Amino acid sequence: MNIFEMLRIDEGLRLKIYKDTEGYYTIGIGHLLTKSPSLNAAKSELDKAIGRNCNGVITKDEAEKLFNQDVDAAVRGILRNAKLKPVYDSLDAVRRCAAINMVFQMGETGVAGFTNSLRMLQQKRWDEAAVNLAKSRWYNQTPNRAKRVITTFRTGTWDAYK
Repeated sequence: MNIFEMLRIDEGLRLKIYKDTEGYYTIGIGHLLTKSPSLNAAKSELDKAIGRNCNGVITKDEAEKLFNQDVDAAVRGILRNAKLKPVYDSLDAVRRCAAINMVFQMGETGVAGFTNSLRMLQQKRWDEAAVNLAKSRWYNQTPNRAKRVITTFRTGTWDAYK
């Protein structure tokens, strides 16, 4: 188990443009293309990302390459963020995967309201952090996935994915 397998489970793999849980055009392993309602805008973003004229369809190799870039971008964003980096560095490797998972799904902006949860995680108050993480739009809108990520923070194991 590693961050790539974890997010592959949570995001799936689709080779044609689809809509994510929020209704936004996406492709591959959860690669968000645009929040615009325009499919043409999504197709342009896809072509820019892949470097060829795709008309909404990619290969599995292309999906896996985008995914690697997206995971790396989430990590580097955490490491450049003065609020996220100290909490991330305080965590063990399994819990760091849960942190990347959240940033992948909601971005630095979406995690901005998790300040109290982050403090509890840095304090290693795992059950309290787990309860607090569930008091969120995130948990209410994607409960099965949030439950897996929260269990990973609570236990420091891969039990929710195994």
